[PDB]
Amino acid sequence: TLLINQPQYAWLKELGLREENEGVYNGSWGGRGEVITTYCPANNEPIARVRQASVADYEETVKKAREAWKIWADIPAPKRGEIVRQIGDALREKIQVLGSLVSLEMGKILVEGVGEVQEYVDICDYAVGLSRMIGGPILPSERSGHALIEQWNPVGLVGIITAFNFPVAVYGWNNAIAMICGNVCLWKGAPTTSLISVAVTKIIAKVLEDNKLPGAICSLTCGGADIGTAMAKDERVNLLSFTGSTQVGKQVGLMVQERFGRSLLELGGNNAIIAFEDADLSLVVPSALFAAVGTAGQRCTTARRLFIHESIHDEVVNRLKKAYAQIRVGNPWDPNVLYGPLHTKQAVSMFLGAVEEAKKEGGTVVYGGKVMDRPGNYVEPTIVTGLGHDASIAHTQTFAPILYVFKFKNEEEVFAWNNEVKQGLSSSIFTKDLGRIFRWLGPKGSDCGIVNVNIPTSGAEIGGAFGGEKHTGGGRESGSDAWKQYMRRSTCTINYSKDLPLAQGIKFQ
Amino acid sequence: TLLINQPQYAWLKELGLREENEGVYNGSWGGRGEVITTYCPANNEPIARVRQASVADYEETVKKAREAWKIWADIPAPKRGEIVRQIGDALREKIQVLGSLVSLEMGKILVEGVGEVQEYVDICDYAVGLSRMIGGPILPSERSGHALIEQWNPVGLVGIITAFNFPVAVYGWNNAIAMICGNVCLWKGAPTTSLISVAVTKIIAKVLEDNKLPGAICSLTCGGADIGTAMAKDERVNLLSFTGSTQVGKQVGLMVQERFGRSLLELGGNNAIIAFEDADLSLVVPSALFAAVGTAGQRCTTARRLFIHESIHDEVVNRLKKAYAQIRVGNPWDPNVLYGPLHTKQAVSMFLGAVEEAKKEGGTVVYGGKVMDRPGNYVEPTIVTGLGHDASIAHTQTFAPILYVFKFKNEEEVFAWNNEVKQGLSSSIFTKDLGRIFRWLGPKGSDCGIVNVNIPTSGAEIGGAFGGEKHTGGGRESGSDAWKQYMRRSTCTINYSKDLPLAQGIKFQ
Amino acid sequence: TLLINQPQYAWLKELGLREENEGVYNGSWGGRGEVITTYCPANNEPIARVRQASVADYEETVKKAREAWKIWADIPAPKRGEIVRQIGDALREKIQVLGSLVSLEMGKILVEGVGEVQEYVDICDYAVGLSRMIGGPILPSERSGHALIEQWNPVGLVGIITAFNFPVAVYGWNNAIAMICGNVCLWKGAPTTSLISVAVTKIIAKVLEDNKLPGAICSLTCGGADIGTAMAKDERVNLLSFTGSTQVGKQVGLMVQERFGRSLLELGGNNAIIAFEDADLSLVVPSALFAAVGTAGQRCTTARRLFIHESIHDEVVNRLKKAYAQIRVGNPWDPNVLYGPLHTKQAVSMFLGAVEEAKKEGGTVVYGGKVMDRPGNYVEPTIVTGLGHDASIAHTQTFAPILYVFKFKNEEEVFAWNNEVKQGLSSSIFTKDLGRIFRWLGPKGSDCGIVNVNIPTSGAEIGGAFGGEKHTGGGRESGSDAWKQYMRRSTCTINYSKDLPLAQGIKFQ
Amino acid sequence: TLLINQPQYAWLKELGLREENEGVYNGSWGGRGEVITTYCPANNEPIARVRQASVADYEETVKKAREAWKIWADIPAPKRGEIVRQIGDALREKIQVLGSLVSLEMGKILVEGVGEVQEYVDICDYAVGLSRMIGGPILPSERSGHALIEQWNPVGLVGIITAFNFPVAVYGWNNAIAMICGNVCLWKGAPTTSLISVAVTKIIAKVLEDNKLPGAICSLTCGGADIGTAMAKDERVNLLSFTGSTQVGKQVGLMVQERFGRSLLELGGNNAIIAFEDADLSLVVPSALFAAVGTAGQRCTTARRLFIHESIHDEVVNRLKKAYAQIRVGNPWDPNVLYGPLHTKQAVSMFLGAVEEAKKEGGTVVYGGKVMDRPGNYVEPTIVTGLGHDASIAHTQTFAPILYVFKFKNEEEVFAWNNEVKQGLSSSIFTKDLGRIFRWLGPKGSDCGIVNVNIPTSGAEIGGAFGGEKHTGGGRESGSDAWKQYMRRSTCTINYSKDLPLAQGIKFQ
Ligand SMILES: [Cl-]
Ligand SMILES: [Cl-]
Ligand SMILES: [Cl-]
Ligand SMILES: [Cl-]
Repeated sequence: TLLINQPQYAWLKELGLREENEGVYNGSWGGRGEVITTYCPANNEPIARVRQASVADYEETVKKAREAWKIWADIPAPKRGEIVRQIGDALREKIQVLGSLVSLEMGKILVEGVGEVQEYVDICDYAVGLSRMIGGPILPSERSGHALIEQWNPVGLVGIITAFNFPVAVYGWNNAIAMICGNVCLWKGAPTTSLISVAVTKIIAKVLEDNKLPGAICSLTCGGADIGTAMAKDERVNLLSFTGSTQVGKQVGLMVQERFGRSLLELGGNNAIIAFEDADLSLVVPSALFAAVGTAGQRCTTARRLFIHESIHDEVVNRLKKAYAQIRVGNPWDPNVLYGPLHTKQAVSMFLGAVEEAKKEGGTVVYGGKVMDRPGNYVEPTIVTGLGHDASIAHTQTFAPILYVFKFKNEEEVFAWNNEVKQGLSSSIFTKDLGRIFRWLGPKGSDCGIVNVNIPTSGAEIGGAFGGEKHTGGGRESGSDAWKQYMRRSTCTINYSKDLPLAQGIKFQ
Repeated sequence: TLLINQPQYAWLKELGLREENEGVYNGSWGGRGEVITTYCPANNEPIARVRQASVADYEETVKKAREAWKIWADIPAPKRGEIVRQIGDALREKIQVLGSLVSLEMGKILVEGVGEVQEYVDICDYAVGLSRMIGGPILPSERSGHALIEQWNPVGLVGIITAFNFPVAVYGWNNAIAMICGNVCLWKGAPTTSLISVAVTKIIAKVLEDNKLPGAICSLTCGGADIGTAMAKDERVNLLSFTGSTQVGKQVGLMVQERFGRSLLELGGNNAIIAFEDADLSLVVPSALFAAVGTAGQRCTTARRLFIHESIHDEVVNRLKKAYAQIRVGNPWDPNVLYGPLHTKQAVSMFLGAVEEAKKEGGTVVYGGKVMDRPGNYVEPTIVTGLGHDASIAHTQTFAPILYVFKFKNEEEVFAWNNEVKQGLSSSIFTKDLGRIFRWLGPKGSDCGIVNVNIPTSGAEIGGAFGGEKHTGGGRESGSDAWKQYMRRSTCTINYSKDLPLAQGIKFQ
Repeated sequence: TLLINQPQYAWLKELGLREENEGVYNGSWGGRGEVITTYCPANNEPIARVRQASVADYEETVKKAREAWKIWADIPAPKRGEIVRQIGDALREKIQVLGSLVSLEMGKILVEGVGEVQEYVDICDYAVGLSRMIGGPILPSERSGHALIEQWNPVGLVGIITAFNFPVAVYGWNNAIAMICGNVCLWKGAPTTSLISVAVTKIIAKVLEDNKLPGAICSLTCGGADIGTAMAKDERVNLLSFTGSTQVGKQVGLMVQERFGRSLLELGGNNAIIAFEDADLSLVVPSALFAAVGTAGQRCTTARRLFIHESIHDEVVNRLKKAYAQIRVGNPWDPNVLYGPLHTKQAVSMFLGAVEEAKKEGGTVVYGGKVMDRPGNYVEPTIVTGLGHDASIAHTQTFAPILYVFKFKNEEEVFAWNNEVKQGLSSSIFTKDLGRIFRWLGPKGSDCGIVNVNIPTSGAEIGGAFGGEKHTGGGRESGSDAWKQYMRRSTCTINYSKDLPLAQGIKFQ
Repeated sequence: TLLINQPQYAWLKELGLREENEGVYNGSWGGRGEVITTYCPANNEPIARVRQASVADYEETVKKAREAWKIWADIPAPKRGEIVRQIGDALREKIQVLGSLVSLEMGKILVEGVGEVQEYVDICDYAVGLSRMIGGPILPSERSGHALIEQWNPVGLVGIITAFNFPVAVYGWNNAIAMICGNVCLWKGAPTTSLISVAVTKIIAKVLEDNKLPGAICSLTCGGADIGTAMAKDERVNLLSFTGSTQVGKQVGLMVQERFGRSLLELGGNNAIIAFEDADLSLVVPSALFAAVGTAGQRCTTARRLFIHESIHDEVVNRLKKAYAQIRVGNPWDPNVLYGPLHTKQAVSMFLGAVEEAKKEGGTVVYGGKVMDRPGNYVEPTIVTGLGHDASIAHTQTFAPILYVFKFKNEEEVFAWNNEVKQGLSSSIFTKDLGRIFRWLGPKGSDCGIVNVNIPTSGAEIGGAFGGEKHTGGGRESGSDAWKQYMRRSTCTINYSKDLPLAQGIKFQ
């Protein structure tokens, strides 16, 4: 009855998964909390069970994590980098079966499941070199006989709360950077990707244990809102990296600020692609299709708003319709499929609610709009035209493959329309105009954290910092100097001279 | 009756100050809120009056600032730097009278009032060069035919709330950096230093007007908590830099987080000096005195906790008492005075309460402890021995010259005691031991933002970032890459190739 | 008979110039070498006289500068920056008269003479902030208990040899950076700009004297090749910055390399403008004209080669001919003048020789080509068509306003033709094509140190490093991390632990 | 007769070595030059043969490397990093056999031979992250509508000449950095380590072939002075990295300068350890011993001058003598052996010549001084006292384990004595004094490129730049921004606005 008990899914055992799995790791495996069963969204069947963290589990894990930090922080950063290099290799060894698990439990297609693991592998190899580079400048003091140095030190315990839609890579970004920076980590993944969290944690735990290091360096406490709220309120959690909905991130941001902790927020996106009249349409059409329907439209960076200049709107919409019709639907592990199921049955219903609401606001469904007549959580990728850019349904993030299409005329208004929504994650223009490109990158251009040209709103690489502005929450992950959010800066002045301050007419001995 | 009407203080008119001054600037001068009279803390005489901002004044100023930003953001950064260079020159022109006004209205001694203006001048000169340097890296994309650029753009309107104790330098740090970064500024200074705020704004306004720039680039709205709260809640204020008490700053941080704004918080300090057995006592004793009694103990970085190794505790305390007896107290503008009044009568009351509480918690006043019987807000610089390091009064920041002295035996405990309070601004050890110094700078060392060796807790220059950790709020001002808090990062990918994404079995047109 | 003795030129006295001037400064003024008279290239009249450095004067000066270095290197970098800041202010105060002297003695037009002084003013303002930033990273050692620091220290004495065409700015670039980096400077300018060198040195001297610093920090030894060769061979000259011809610079590089010294070489350019078919012609023609005839074609960055796509070649040449006819020629101090004389009569002879050789190799003079019939060194700006891109006369740098125009068809060949010359300083393409622009900036694009797009070859500002590749010598001046050429890097490891290396079975004590 | 034919050395075959080996690789293997036989310095026995490069071999290989560059430079740097990551793994798999070959052919002890391979492995893992970081800033232009970006591009062909004493790591440092920077490499190793150069090249060649890349990206032309001179004179060799004697490097540097090429010179060292009176003698003695006799005193960073304060001179020499007597001598591959043979028979004669000359100059041999009566090139590690610090024998770099010991009294003279030699590679002081340490790191301290405190002159790590000053040639390898030497900087201004230059009263159309 459980997928893991059927011979067809015996590969799950290669990740150390059993029918019932421990969802707490702190050097020891356990879990006295509520038992949840996660389901395969492609067939609505249960996969296996995870025993989540009780309050006592969480309490003991923080204490073990903070004790482990005393050991971990004393390990020189390049040697911490060597640990992270071995994690990358351990992910490389399991990339296919781990990616299959992402496809099975979360529901994205196999290439994206493996691709998500590869992103973690890449950030590991990146972090290895970074582990020899993090630090600050030695600066020229204005004072004779004084040295002035900017030091960076770990903040301590980094709590990491992640979402269902990227159940490996977001944690991996946070883990690899926090680790080389000398922090310990506590992970609370999405409950519906609990098997993924356990499996990832098993791979990391082995590297840590094989190197005679305390496992609490990369702790796991599977749970839901209760555990995440505990982390948000916990003074022992020095940095809380949160990836999830804007609604919850706001509450997490407030709870962390209330205690003068640190938060790193990666919240919703409502991402726009803008196509100008001079754009290469043979580039626009595939870029739009893949940015809209990739991962069944459940990416933070999924394209939700497509603005097309009036002169090319009908052509681009028509070319998208003909292209949508060829999107191959099926099981996410079959390599022929580009499009899998939504993550939950609730999401299917929410998809239908949004299509209906779009119709109520005057939009026309020119393609899709319906649930597919097959098992699982499959819906048609959908294109809605005729809404005004200020339509209410278009200002909501719905994790469904619905692309709202708008007309525009001039550059200034459509830049403003890109910027008018509350999120500020990703954005793209398609144009050949040199001045427009640099204006888009400038202070009167895109207000988002990811600002792309002739490439869609999706697919960012690790070399750059990843994150958004406005209600997207402002945190950054992965590249550039994002590592500084995982460390505390100190400005340090060393007086090494024999000089004595001026007496100022006080007679000292 | 007003000091500015007496011929003795005619130098005040050199700052353009009159009997009643407008406390709103946005290109025009005004102020329809309550008229405030500010008093000289050395003799309680009224200096002059300021008409503060009403709600409508605030509203118009924000709109005018944001209109001005549209112009200011288009001016190339080095040219904005040129503007900041002229601000520095205009301050140099008035440095003596302006520093005299700081001594008169705030009450710190003349050399510090002048020095605070110099600090603003210096950050201006620093910002000139920085205006040709701000930016991010061009990074090697992993994709052929793609450029990968990290861009920085202004956040927009920078609200700056400052405190009484540095009524020039804190604003200046924020202003010079925010300006070269392309932001407009709105200043709400402390009500009791309103004349300083007006006099500084008159200097800047002239520079802006002479350069045919809208004055709202450096707007002023004098007011109290009501205006400060309006700024924290105002979505048009993209960054709120708040310098003040931890209690108010916590609410400021929460209100800004509530609306997904940005805050830069510079809050309380509870700064410790630690003297080890190998310390050069001829360095310890004067460093401790000046760090404790400087600015009448009213710096954020004032030394409030003195840990002395048991072997040298009595000697250092005795030598400290004998040096305290030689502190020259008087009017802060008089040439040989080292110690002036507290800023307000409420501060005198807070001083008396803290001294009372210290006795109730088991402390002994071995020097000072009393209000001085003279005109003005003068209190004796005070030394308290015998409290436990965890006494509650020692864990509170009181903006009064009270130095709590402790014994210690070993390095590990005293580092933990440095770190055990909620504040985390500045810290200092005095020792000759090389290993101890670098442990102090390391992950098990001081948890503060300023970590000093053989120099007191007020050693900081503009080249380094200024700010603290934990309840000090986490913001940084002035040097290093502190400028990044005033800008928004974007990770920009430009596909410049003619390449078309992979079909993935869809036949495009 | 000397211009400085005529009442119309009495403004020369505002620079401290007299009928006979000392050309050696090392704290005191002197000069026992040959007396040189410099002449005005607009009318060949003598201006004033300068007593150049004898060899003994050179010996005395190097010794005084090196003693002064002991003082200067102990001054904190930001305080050195403060000195450089006052130098900027001192130049700002004399900008008009000094700019007029540049126009008078060197012969460039007044607006460019004034602008050249402004460049020195600007690098001063830039260096002030840089003086608080120079340094290296603190790196995380792989060894426990070890610190790893990259330090930068002055090299000592920076010899600066400059050329006639930028007799202020090149020295100023080298001076301001070397100074904040803790070096002393010894300047040997071009003999034909000796008055300018004295005037600049008099301005710097007063600042050093007013700040009680040894004047030898900015030493001057006016002389010709003999003094320059001693500097190249002098082991006491730790860094030799040389700006001049490739022929001399090659010998300078070899002499400095022979003694394992450091050289900074800024040699010839043979700079190309390339206009593609899609270029904005209303942008091309003015940019080309001004880049070719600016400073009478005597800039290191002067456009000497103009490649035009076949489809627009004839049109652009015709529009360039029609625009050249409007070039206003006259005395460089006269208002409204765009074009002055060549610097020397030898340059007149070199111009005519190049024009004749161009015809002898098959070129057609389509505009200009002749000496002007008027006093001074006036030649007509010249455009030559019909030569092959590899014509020998076109591959020589002749500091004369002769523009060689070529046809091209394809991007690859014309990129190759940009790169085929021995020099490698500046280069420019005019185009709208996004892919072409980034290829131009890429590894298969321009091989030059300055690579510009839709702006001519003289588009340089101080924020970036300035210099070229190949036979241009490879040095960089002014911006970016160019300061590192004036400093020596050290990689410093501090073991602060009590740890003792492994005995390796040796019985120690 | 050949060691490779004896069964004990059958492990050599795991590196692809046979009795006679090809020493030219450019995608194909060959060698038409003279066949060289390399000998084991531990027993003077021949190991195997390598066919070196003829002139035609060199010509063909350069042409093939320059063709391969066209492909390699078009590969995005992070993908180039992926190749270098695989080189690191391929080295890891063969680390034992390769390290053993270093011991066999070069003669250092096994743990150091293995350690040299690890340094290559580590720079690879480092470069993987660095390959996502190399680049320059985008800078704020002073011109509206202009972008200012600093680009870095490969120089092209990086010629790499290495020496016998570090036959793997130096090439590896240059190779890994040059590769991620987009250059191709041509390697000419030391003739007497030809088998090592072949073995390393076979490992890289397989990685390149398995990745379907042209093998000439990492070309090899084994040879002696003739090939090296050809590389120094070859304009197709864009950068020549030369590691070797000062005598040869000076000539190489001049040849490269003659053609306006780029050189990176890593030449002789004459490195000093200075022990002050307050030094931890239990730290001084082992550190000195290992730095003098490690690698039989054949490191570039070997300690050759030991300055000891007169108060502890006699004690330190005695403890060093008693410790030298316990050095375990034997075959370098034998476990627990700390001291092996000199590299050649010529080195034995040089050692003897140096000892006699040291005695001739008044030095007293207090330990060693004689050849060991055993097979191989074994000489006793030697300590010489009684010389003046400026003794001629002490100012020569002799690649022999001779430690010259001097007395001193004061810090200033001994810092001056450190700096008085022509080399400037490594240096160490041993002291506890805080002020002295920072004076040592400062402008009046060590003039060397490596400046150490409480550790010997050896043991550089990957994170920092490695190299020296003065006659050491000035090049840097490995860490920090040393990668910039393998690339060319361009300062790029893009005008993206529709603005037209100022007419300046010319009537364009
Ligand atoms: Cl005392
Ligand atoms: Cl299509
Ligand atoms: Cl010993
Ligand atoms: Cl025209």
